[PDB]
Amino acid sequence: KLVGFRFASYINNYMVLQKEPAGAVIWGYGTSEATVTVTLYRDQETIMEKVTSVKAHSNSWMVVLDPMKPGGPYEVMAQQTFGKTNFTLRVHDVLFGDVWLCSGQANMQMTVSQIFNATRELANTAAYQSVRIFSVSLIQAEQELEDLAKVDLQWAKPTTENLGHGIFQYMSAVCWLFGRNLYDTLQYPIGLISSSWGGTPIEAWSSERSLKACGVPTQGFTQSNSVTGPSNHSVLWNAMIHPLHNMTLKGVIWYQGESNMNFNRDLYNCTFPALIEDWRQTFHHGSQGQTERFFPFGFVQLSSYLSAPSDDTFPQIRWHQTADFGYVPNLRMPNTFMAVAMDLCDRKSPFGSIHPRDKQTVAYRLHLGARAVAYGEKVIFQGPLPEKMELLADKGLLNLMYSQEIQVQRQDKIFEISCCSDHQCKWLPAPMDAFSAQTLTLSTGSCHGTLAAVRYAWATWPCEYKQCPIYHPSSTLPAPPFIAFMT
Ligand SMILES: *[C@@H]1O[C@H](CO)[C@@H](O[C@@H]2O[C@H](CO)[C@@H](O)[C@H](O)[C@H]2NC(C)=O)[C@H](O)[C@H]1NC(C)=O
Ligand SMILES: *[C@@H]1O[C@H](CO)[C@@H](O[C@@H]2O[C@H](CO)[C@@H](O)[C@H](O)[C@H]2NC(C)=O)[C@H](O)[C@H]1NC(C)=O
Ligand SMILES: *[C@@H]1O[C@H](CO)[C@@H](O)[C@H](O)[C@H]1NC(C)=O
Ligand SMILES: *[C@@H]1O[C@H](CO)[C@@H](O)[C@H](O)[C@H]1NC(C)=O
Repeated sequence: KLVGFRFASYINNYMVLQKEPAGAVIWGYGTSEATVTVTLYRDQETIMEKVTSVKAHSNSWMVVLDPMKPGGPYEVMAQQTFGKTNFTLRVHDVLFGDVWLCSGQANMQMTVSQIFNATRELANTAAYQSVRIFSVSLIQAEQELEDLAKVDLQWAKPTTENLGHGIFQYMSAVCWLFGRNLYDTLQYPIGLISSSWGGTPIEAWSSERSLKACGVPTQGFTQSNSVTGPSNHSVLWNAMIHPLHNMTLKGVIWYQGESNMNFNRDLYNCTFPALIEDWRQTFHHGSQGQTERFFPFGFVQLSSYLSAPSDDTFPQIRWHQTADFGYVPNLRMPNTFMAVAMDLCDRKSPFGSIHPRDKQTVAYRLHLGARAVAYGEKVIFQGPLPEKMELLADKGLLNLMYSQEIQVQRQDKIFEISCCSDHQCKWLPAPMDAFSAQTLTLSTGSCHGTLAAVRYAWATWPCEYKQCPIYHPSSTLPAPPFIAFMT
């Protein structure tokens, strides 16, 4: 921070810069009015050169490289010329590829040394040396920071030691496994930046713009059993996300929401879509338009934990994570994709059931959505959801017609119906009565009243591991939870 001429903190040896059609932003600090020349080299050969100057009343400089085909290695040099003085900066083993930012709370923070099969996962790096990794230090700030205050893991080739460095240290398992899966598909460099902090609500990760857009109340005394990390508005946006916003990138994956179970829960269907839109706007502008204005944003629908049976804050958050549609992308969440995780539970996790150890399936399901939404591939990435319902009240039956094929295991409490009688509505279990390839028939005979709604898997812990009642027969994806109201 005392060195006058330097790169921004996202720039280092071994990094990945965003590939074509975007141009990669390179920025740093230097002496006011100095000229800065940025050169991309392949050893001694000049690939491209960009020239700029440090603005007269600020001490930063920025260039945008021409778009690059993925691959490498390259070296980036920056030279500051100021009068008769010459200072140079150099980073090597630079690759061009897709840069993904991974963020959220503790289930993004959980590292490869904490997951199932860790020994073998930590050893599987030789084929993935072009999946480069980076982890942001846990820092909060009361104002937006221009540059990261601290980096835990600077850009690196993956090794046993840095993938599994410590419990909730680095490297994020969901992030790593997502990138590894993407590398299998894309076969060009992937950069992974993890920026997460356990026990944090979405308000900490939101700029003031998205909070204002949602009418979020002014902060009071926020800390509780479920909010254990920084909870002041925007303090993690300020320090751990905003400093990256000028860096060109491909997309974001996100795993957060547990700490909103009792913190502006009823606003999460606003604050999460608003965060996505605000990060998009801010990163698009910061990167001089190079990051896509609607860059793909993927997220994990909350998994389960062993809660009180009556607690339905997690089901509410899961619904709000989809802006109350049940699926993404949707009208309020364009170019988003979701991994369902409620069936990826872990009764015996040494980190608590709130921190389940199967991150492999989470990253697999995320990478399906990325392939479809971020890369345009015709790959199934959504689980079966009803597209219409037919109530046969005289027969005591409710037909659910699904838009995909279903594989169904008998489970007479996973569906519930809202039965309104005697001036009250109660949720009653709805047994499964009959099955066809895309139609499930529920029995409603226990409802001696009017049927107002139906819901599925509306519980904090709806099933045992990979034993939810409804899956697609071959995509491996579970039916997502939902609620649907009768006309
Ligand atoms: C444990 O981790 C290892 C390493 O990732 C897995 O073995 C790899 O499995 C993939 C399939 O996902 C193969 O494509 C690779 O060739 C394997 N690599 C190595 C080095 O063996 C193994 O499948 C994992 N097992 C469990 C139960 O998670
Ligand atoms: C990172 O992006 C921000 C925008 O989000 C840049 O700030 C803008 O800079 C332009 C050009 O100097 C000004 O006209 C705008 O008023 C600035 N906007 C804001 C909101 O500050 C910022 O300069 C970028 N960082 C670097 C190093 O260039
Ligand atoms: C959060 O803001 C409150 C109220 O302004 C203040 O007491 C404190 O400085 C902040 N907390 C932390 C941990 O920074
Ligand atoms: C968010 O959910 C709450 C609680 O169900 C509801 O009252 C509100 O209308 C929802 N808002 C949006 C924008 O979906």
